Amino acid sequence: KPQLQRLAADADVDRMCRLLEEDGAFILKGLLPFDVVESFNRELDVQMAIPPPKGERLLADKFPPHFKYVPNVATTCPTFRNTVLINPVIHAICEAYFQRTGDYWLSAAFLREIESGMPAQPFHRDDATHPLMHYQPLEAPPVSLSVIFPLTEFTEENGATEVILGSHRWTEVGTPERDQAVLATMDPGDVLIVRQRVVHAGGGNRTTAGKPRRVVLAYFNSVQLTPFETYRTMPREMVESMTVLGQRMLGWRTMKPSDPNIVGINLIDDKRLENVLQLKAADSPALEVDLQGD
Amino acid sequence: KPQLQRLAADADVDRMCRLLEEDGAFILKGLLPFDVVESFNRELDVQMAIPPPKGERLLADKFPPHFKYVPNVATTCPTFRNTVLINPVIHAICEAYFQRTGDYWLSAAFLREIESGMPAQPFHRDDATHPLMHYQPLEAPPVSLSVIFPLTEFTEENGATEVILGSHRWTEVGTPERDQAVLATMDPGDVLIVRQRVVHAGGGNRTTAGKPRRVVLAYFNSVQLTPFETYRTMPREMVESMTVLGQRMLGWRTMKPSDPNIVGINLIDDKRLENVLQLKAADSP
Ligand SMILES: O=C(O)CCC(=O)C(=O)O
Ligand SMILES: [Cl-]
Ligand SMILES: [Co+2]
Ligand SMILES: [Co+2]
Ligand SMILES: [Fe+2]
Repeated sequence: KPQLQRLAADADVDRMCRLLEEDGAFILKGLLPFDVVESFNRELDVQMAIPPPKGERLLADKFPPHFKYVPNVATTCPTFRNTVLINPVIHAICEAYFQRTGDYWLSAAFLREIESGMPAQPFHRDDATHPLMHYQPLEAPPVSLSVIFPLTEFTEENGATEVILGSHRWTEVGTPERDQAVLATMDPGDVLIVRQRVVHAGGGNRTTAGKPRRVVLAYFNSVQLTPFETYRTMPREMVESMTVLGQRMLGWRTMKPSDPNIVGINLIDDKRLENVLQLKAADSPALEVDLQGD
Repeated sequence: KPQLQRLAADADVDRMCRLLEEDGAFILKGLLPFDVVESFNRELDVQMAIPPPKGERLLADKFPPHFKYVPNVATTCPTFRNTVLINPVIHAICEAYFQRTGDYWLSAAFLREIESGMPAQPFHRDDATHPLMHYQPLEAPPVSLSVIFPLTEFTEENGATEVILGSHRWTEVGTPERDQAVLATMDPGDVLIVRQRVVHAGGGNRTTAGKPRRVVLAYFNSVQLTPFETYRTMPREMVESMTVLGQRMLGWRTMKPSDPNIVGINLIDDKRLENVLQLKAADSP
């Protein structure tokens, strides 16, 4: 079977965009160096070690207590917020992918851990958080991109993501056979990029030695789509320590859907949100050198 | 020609919903009493009295200077924020209309004032703010509702909204004639309700001398769609003074698109936004 293509970080962006259109998915090999990955895993370990709260938890309360989940990792994991989330290759791909849609931002990024002995997910499309996506025709400009970070090894045995190449062109998911899919076997620091409507499934984890498979799932959506996670409660000091791009990803700035929206979105007082908030950013001084950068 | 149906404010919501699916629009007679209209007009006069600003204006700068415009009137006009925005008839309609898509909220509510001698808009559908709406099939759950508040009288001369009934079923706008439309002639306190995909046009204002025509346009959208105006800079005191319904409309609470979304949207820390913020509300201890 034709396999997922693995591309280095300096690969051609037009090529990556065409892989998304033809295959529906590809892998960035070794995008994140091992020390970034392990610093991220460490930050994630701290979050998972927090004791269970007494209050309501919207997703977690629907699952048994062994459910392993860290929501909105950008607020508790500085490595994701300051390094992974603003990676320039990821954003080069997003800008090409979202060219017909306009601006994009982060809808969600969260950890899942899949224990030994777990079965494989059913094949599905990622059209449930924003159900209107189910009715978008294939020809419409895409409004969502799934970006998948393996934080342990993904192998055939521990449940590497199953992707059915070309399936974004299918009318319905139906009930595909597992052998129609190819495996996104990867090393931590690789990244899997999956186009909207592509049929896929988590592979579960069929190892028996008790080693979980860890994954962070990020959804970059058209700014027309409401973020699943709202980063509005971040403290100002944390927000201002981010770059402009990171503030844009986390909903703190006015954004621009494609024409025929000629104005923008996420604004107030007919002004940009960042101006009403007088928001500073870490790389403002580099983006405005001679004071005439408009 | 069939005209826009005028309904008493206490008409049956099943009748309103049927008019939206057959005609695509209808008028509510005297929904807002005179004191509400007058209170609202007072508050909008204070905003109109603000001098032209010294900086960028994202919307207004795209248009000629005879553009009169007050953005996000919920943050400056208490009568809209705590009375009009939470009108139980509007919301009865919204709940019925959005039943297939789930929760809705306020994408924008703003004032426009149309001067004498202004030409009509071309016929259009309101699918420009969220361009993805252009590609949704007719049969898909609607994600947007237009709610139009005349704040002066709407007459044939001063540019009452032109609405083409049943045109939500057209595959495209085409090149329709003005006589295919009917006029939303109204008195202050009435409300015009327009379904997604309905071809319509602002009438401009072809009076020759007279007070400008004044209208507040409110867009209620599925909570799946990012609000055009963000109300997140409202003071905590102002937010907590509102009802739960008001806070939900202005984006301060976790909301719920229809299944298969089984968790919600606009949340954080796997908790409701209002619980993370410890938000009080007027009608909620
Ligand atoms: O990565 C996996 O194992 C499943 C990923 C997935 O289902 C998704 O990104 O929607
Ligand atoms: Cl703060
Ligand atoms: Co999925
Ligand atoms: Co319009
Ligand atoms: Fe004619």
